[PDB]
Formats: sequence, structure tokens, C-alpha cells
Amino acid sequence: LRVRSVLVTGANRGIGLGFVQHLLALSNPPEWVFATCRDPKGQRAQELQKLASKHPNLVIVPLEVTDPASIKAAAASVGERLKGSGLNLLINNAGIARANTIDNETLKDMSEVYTTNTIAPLLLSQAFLPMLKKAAQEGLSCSKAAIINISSTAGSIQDLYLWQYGQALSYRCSKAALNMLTRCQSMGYREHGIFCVALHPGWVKTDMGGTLEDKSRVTVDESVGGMLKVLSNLSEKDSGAFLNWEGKVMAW
Amino acid sequence: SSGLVPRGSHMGELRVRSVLVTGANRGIGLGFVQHLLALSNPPEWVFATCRDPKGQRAQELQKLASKHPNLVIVPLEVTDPASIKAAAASVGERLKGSGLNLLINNAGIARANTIDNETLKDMSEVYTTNTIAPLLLSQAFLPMLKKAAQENPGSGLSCSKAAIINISSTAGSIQDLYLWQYGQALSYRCSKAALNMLTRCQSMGYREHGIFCVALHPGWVKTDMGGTLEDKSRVTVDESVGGMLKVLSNLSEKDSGAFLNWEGKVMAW
Ligand SMILES: NC(=O)C1=CN([C@@H]2O[C@H](COP(=O)(O)OP(=O)(O)OC[C@H]3O[C@@H](n4cnc5c(N)ncnc54)[C@H](OP(=O)(O)O)[C@@H]3O)[C@@H](O)[C@H]2O)C=CC1
Ligand SMILES: NC(=O)C1=CN([C@@H]2O[C@H](COP(=O)(O)OP(=O)(O)OC[C@H]3O[C@@H](n4cnc5c(N)ncnc54)[C@H](OP(=O)(O)O)[C@@H]3O)[C@@H](O)[C@H]2O)C=CC1
Repeated sequence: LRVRSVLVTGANRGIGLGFVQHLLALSNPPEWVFATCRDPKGQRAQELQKLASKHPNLVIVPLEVTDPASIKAAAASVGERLKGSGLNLLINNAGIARANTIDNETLKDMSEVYTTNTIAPLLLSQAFLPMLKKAAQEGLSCSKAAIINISSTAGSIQDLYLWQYGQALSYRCSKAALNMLTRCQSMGYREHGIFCVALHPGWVKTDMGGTLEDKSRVTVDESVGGMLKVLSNLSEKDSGAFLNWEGKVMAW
Repeated sequence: SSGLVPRGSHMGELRVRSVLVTGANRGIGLGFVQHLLALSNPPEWVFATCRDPKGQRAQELQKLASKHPNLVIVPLEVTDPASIKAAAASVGERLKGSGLNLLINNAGIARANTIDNETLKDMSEVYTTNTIAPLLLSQAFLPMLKKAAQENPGSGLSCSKAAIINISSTAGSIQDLYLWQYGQALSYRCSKAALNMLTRCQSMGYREHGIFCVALHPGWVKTDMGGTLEDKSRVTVDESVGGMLKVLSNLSEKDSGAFLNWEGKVMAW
């Protein structure tokens, strides 16, 4: 696993911050790690800010993933830093979940969860397509040109992971639709030499994973150490797949 | 043959006192209405929802209605919670305390954009029509579905007792990705995979209530959505809906939350 440039959304806390830390700590670290976040001037951005003060490597980019203009500015801004060099790796990680029961689910929540979890990875892939294409041109591997969508087995229609812990229909629907988007990107972008894959990170001890004790749970470090290992072993025939942080096949 | 799938070919008993079909003025939805009316034991009420009920769109439905006193035409814009609300309240009043046995979420849209020109607006609109509206309609009809379940008490589940039918698509199958070469239509595919998800969740959360749920693929149907293309694989509305109704007539509680086609075959998610 050797990537010269990577962009991670939702990079200030939880799994996305884990990705940043691990990526900077790779045997051969990237030339550019772009870590996006909503409020680079907020307390929740500080851990990232300090990381950037120690690593000239790390570029904090402001990004509201549901706002097409914010997405546009973030893409101009990273494109100017890459000075026409490619983007090897896009990790769509930013996401939300809302704790609504099937009976309480609303149009608002169904819609907002979908636009953050599903539409935004599409928009961001479209906006960075030019840079991913460049990188492919400089089979299909994550070291070359890849889109990584962080999904969930909560969005597995077969498995319905963790049903007895939460219904979160807006979230499950959005994650199934993200597994479909991943398949579509895989087929649509294959001709550009761009790999796509969906990953389940596990039930991670983050703000989203919640407070519950369970020994199937994993730490941020175990989850992202896993996912990065998985990426480093992926080849063409896995493009469009849905794999977990241990590299296992998850049912759709 | 050489395949045989009796789940789809055998004419089981479908005994539904009341049904509501969304998107009932043309295409598959109109087929559902005509076939439901033509059942050996016809429903006491067939609610057919449409838009612009006295406009050109709804002409053939209005014709049908003049000839069938059991056909009730209901105005409904599925993307508008207020219109959903008013439709449920109206149907509830016509039912006079009786349950709704069968809710068919059929209304839907597809758009022709490719991956490069997919938009926020198109993704969001197709989702609200194809995925959120079946959810909201299910919530609004839940009291009446539950009343139908209570009318036929017990462990069993069937489409004659209390059922939600979501008309989905193997274009929404992540594994099969049907008709990819014909059209990418990401907004449509993502919404149908999410509808398969919704159906699954509904089967789980509504089972305790006695309500059956299932997603059906109607085939590639000769309608305005399916298009004009001459193809051996294509079915007519009569074939697709005659098939789907045989499928429903055969389902039991072991099948709740399945994804099936009009032939009764099990479809991959
Ligand atoms: N933790 C778990 O157990 C599991 C998580 N996942 C998936 O992992 C991914 C990361 O999850 P996790 O780290 O746990 O989640 P957290 O809630 O801990 O982190 C959410 C991250 O996403 C960002 N985000 C949310 N909405 C937006 C937005 N509109 N624009 C820009 N950023 C946004 C948040 O920013 P801010 O700090 O500004 O709020 C934050 O950086 C998510 O996609 C999640 O669905 C999947 C399975 C399990
Ligand atoms: N035909 C095919 O090959 C396939 C179809 N399907 C599914 O079958 C279902 C019916 O498809 P089909 O008959 O072919 O489609 P049509 O385009 O022929 O008919 C669409 C129907 O849905 C109604 N509708 C659309 N949007 C709304 C809305 N916002 N509010 C209320 N009604 C709305 C339309 O009403 P109006 O007349 O007012 O526009 C019309 O009654 C769809 O869910 C479709 O996805 C799945 C696989 C294949």
C-alpha cells in the first residue's frame, strides 16, 4: 500500500481521524493527505489541527459534503495543491445515523440521511473524477486510483446487522443504496482505470457506534489498520464488492 | 419448460376484502386495478390512487369506475405528506372501521441520466418518490393494516390477511444490476435497493402485528417506464400482473421480507 495522495471526508473524529493518523504513519507515507471537515475552526477540529502542525504532509480542507458549492471549492482547492498531479485515493467516510424507529421515520430524516450517506459520495466522486482519472493514467488497485465508500452491514439487506439494537431505517436504507452506488461506480468508472469498493469497518467504538459493551466491537485502530490492510490486497475482480475490515465478503 | 415455479404458476386463493394500489391510472398500477376487479371473489373495495383524477391522465380509470361500484378513486401525490395524510383519512372513512388487507406501493419514477450527469435534485427526487413515499404510505395505512390483521387473528401471515407489497426492480439488485447496458439510472437503482431494504425492515418490525411484507420485481414490462424496445424478455402488463397476483396468492409467513419476481422466483438482493 503506497499512495502518493489520499482524501478522507469526516476526518476530524472517529474512523475518519483514524484513517488520517494511520495514513501519515505508513511505511511510505503519502505526499499529500487531505483531511476534510465541516468546521476547521471548531473544537472538534483541534486534534486534526495539531496533527497538521506536525505534518506538512496533512492539508485540512473545509467541506460540507451535502453542499454542491462546498464540494466544488474543496475540489478546486485540492486540485491547486496537487498542481495537476492525481488523487490516488478518495475515502468517503463522513456519515450520519438517526435513532428513529420505523414508526417515527420522517421525510426529513430519510432525506437528510440519504443525501449525506449516499448522494454526497456520488457528488464527491464526480467532483474528484478528473483527479482520480489523472492518477490512473500516471488493472485496478487502491495504490493506483480508487474510491473507498465506508458502508455498514447495517445496510446489508440479507443480514440486517444489529437490528435488535436499532432500527435506523433512514441509515440502513442509505447504506444499502451506498452499496448499490459502489457497484454502479465500479461499472461506470472501470473504463477510467478506477477501482471502487465498499467497506464495513465493524462496530467501532466511536460516537456513532455508541456506548454499548460487546466483545465483537473493535477500536478505531483495529478497524482502520484492517481496512488499510484490505485495500493493499485488492485487485480488479473485487471492484464493486462489499468487504469488512478483516477482508471478508459481506452479503448485500 | 424445463423450469417450473409453482409459487408463480399455481392459482392460489387470494381473498382480499380491501386493497389500495398507488399509481393506478396507467402502466402496472392500472393492471393491478383491472386484475383485482376481475378476481373470482372481488374485493369489496379497490382503492385506486391517482393524480389529477378528473384530468386526461385518469380517463381510463374513471371509465372503469363508472362500471365497478367497488372501485374507489383516491387523489394522491405520493411525495406530499399532507396528500398522504388526506388519502389515508379518506380511505379510513370509506372503510367504516374495517381493515385494509392489501397495500400495493406501485407508484414510481425513473430518470435517464448517466453517472456523470446524475444530480442532487434527481437523486433526491427519485428517492423520495420510490423509497420514502412507500415508507410514509405504510406508516399512514398501518392502523388499517393492523385492523385487518386483528380481524384474522393468529400466527399466520398472508396477502389475504394484511400485507404490504412493494413493487421494486432487479435493476435495484446489487448483485444482478439488471439492464445496466440499457441504462445506468443510478438514482432509480439506488432507490430500488433502498426499497428492498425498507421491505426487509418492514417485514421484521411489522411481523408482531400480523402484517406480511414482500418486494416484487414485475419483470421488464411494456409500459411508458419500461419503454418501446422489442425484446423476448418483455412481458405485457397482463402477464406481469397476472403473474404477481398468483405469486401473492401463494405466499405464507415464511416468505415475509423476500424479494420475488412475477414468476415466483427468488431474486438476489
Ligand atoms: N462506528 C461504527 O460502529 C460504524 C460506522 N460506520 C460508518 O463509518 C463512517 C464513519 O463513522 P464514525 O466515525 O463512527 O461516525 P462519527 O459520527 O463518529 O463521525 C461522523 C464524521 O462524519 C462527519 N460528517 C457528518 N455529516 C457531515 C457533513 N454533512 N459534511 C461533512 N462531514 C460530515 C462528522 O463531522 P462533524 O465532526 O463535523 O460532525 C464526523 O467527522 C460513517 O459512514 C459510518 O456510517 C459503519 C459501521 C459501523
Ligand atoms: N415497467 C417496467 O419494466 C418496470 C417497472 N417497475 C416498477 O413498477 C412500478 C410501476 O411502473 P410502470 O407502470 O412501468 O411505470 P409508469 O411510468 O408507466 O407509471 C408510473 C405510475 O406512477 C405514478 N406516479 C409517479 N410519480 C408519482 C407521484 N409523485 N405521485 C403519485 N403518483 C406518481 C404515475 O402517475 P402519473 O400518471 O400521474 O404520472 C403512474 O400512475 C414502478 O415502481 C416501477 O419502478 C420495476 C421494474 C420494471
